[PDB]
Amino acid sequence: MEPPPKLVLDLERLATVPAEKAGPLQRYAATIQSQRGDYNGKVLSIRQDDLRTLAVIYDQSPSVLTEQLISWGVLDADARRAVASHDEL
Repeated sequence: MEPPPKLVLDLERLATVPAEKAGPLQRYAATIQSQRGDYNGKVLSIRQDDLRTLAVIYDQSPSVLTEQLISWGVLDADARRAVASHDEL
């Protein structure tokens, strides 16, 4: 039983990302944090399955959505090994 990585999104990195795509997420994160209490500030950690929620919000395919966060540097590509349940088939 190995601990699967959580998706840690850097909120400050996200603040440096243009509002076109960052805005909705900056709002999402702020709302989650404020209602939880917040002791994260810089980094928000969500679930792999919880990431699919964001795909709906921006109306993006999960695959492309995952690559977005990685591309912006808000998430690491190291997380991809958790998204993939099994390599190949």
